Parts: sequence; C-alpha cells; structure tokens
Amino acid sequence: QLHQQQHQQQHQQHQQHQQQQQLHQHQQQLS
Amino acid sequence: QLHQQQHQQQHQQHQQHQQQQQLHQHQQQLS
Amino acid sequence: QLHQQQHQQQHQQHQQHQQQQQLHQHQQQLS
Amino acid sequence: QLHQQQHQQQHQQHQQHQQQQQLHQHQQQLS
Amino acid sequence: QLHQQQHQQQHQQHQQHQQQQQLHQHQQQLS
Amino acid sequence: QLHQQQHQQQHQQHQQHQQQQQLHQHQQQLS
Amino acid sequence: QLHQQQHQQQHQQHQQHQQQQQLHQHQQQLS
Amino acid sequence: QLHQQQHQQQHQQHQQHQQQQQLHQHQQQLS
Amino acid sequence: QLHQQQHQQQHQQHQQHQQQQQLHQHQQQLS
Repeated sequence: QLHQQQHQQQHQQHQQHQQQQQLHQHQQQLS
Repeated sequence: QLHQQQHQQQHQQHQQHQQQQQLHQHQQQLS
Repeated sequence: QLHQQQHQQQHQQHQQHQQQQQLHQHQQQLS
Repeated sequence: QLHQQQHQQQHQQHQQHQQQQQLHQHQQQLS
Repeated sequence: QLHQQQHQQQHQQHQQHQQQQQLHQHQQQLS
Repeated sequence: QLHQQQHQQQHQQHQQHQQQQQLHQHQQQLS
Repeated sequence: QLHQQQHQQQHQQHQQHQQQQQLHQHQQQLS
Repeated sequence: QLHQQQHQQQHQQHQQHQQQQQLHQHQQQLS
Repeated sequence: QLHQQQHQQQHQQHQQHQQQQQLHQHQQQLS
C-alpha cells in the first residue's frame, strides 16, 4: 500500500513588468 | 494498492506587462 | 488496484499586456 | 497642465539573415 | 505643470546572422 | 513644476553572428 | 582552385512530445 | 588550391518531453 | 595549398525532460 502525493503552487498578485518571466512546474512519480 | 496524485496550480491576479511570460506545467506518472 | 490522478490549474484574472504569453499544460500517465 | 510624450525608434539598415527576429515596441500612458 | 518625456532608440547597421534577435522597447508613464 | 526626461540609445554597427541577442529598453516615470 | 563544402545533418528517431521544437539549419558561402 | 570543409551532426534517439528544444546548426565559409 | 576541416557532433540517446534545451553548433572558416 503506497501513497504518493505531490503538490506545487505558484501565486503572483498585484505586479507589473515581468516580461519573459518563467513559471515552470515539473512533477514526476514512479513505481 | 497504489495511489498516485499530482496537483499543480498557477494563479496570477491584477497584473500588467508580462509579455512573452511562460506558465508551463508538466506532470508525469509511471507504474 | 492502481489509482493515478493528475490535476493542473492555471488561473489569470484582471490583467493587461501579456502578448505572446504561453500557458502550456502537459500530463502523461503510463502503466 | 500635464504633458506626456513617448517616442520610440527602431532602425535597421543593410542586413541579412535575421529570421524570426522581433522588433516589439510598447508604450503606455496613464492619468 | 508636469512634463514627462521618454525617448528610446535602437539602431542596427551592416549586419548578418542575428536569427531570433529581440529588439524590445517598453515605455510607461503615470500621473 | 516638474520635468522628467529619460533617454536610452543602443547602437550596433558592422556585426555578424549575434543569434538570439537581446536588446531590451525599459523606461518608467511616475508622479 | 577553390573548393568549399558544407554538410549539416539532424536526425531524430523514436520520440514523443517535442512540441514547438526547432530544427534550424543555416549555411552560407562567399567568394 | 584551397579546400574548406565543414561538417555538423546532431543525433537524438529514444526521447520524450523536449518541448521547445532548439537544434540550431550554423555554418559560414569565406574566401 | 590550404586544407581547413571542421567537424562537430552532438549525440543524445535515451532521455526524458529536456524542455527548452539548446543544441547549437557554430562553424566559421575564413581565408
């Protein structure tokens, strides 16, 4: 009995001039 | 009995001038 | 008894000038 | 008695092989 | 009595092989 | 009585092989 | 008696998910 | 009697998830 | 009697998750 949980959060609020910003999220799970 | 969960969230609010920004989300699961 | 769940959310609200922005979402599952 | 001026110039002369080049100009004014 | 001036110039001359070059100009004024 | 001036210049001459070069100019003024 | 040769090869085999990949080949010769 | 040769090879095999990868090849010869 | 040779090789095999990787090859020859 195996339980794998992955959670990622990115929050941005009240901003200006983020030209070419990168928000990358990667998640991998194996068995 | 295997349970794999992956959650990703990106939230952006009240913004201006994010030309060519990247919001990339990648998820992989294997068994 | 295998259970694989993947969830991805991108939310953008109240914005201006995001010319050529990329919101990409990728999900893969294997067994 | 407010006076706002914005000027932008891009000049290119006598060139070759600029495949997929970007000349972007952005201007914003508020009151 | 407020005077706001913004000037931007990009000049390129006698060139070769600038594939995928970026000439970006951004100007913002607020009052 | 306020006077705000911003000047930016980028000059390139007689060049070769600047693939994926970036010439970015940003200007902001507030009151 | 001038001899100029240029050869370029790109080989891809047995692949998956290369969205928006770029395979660019450039060749120039002068005399 | 001048002999100029340029060879470039890019090989990729058995791959997955190379979104927005760049395989660029540039060759220049002058006389 | 001048002989100029340039060889470049890039090999990748059995890989996963190389998003936005760059394989650039540049070659120049003059006389």
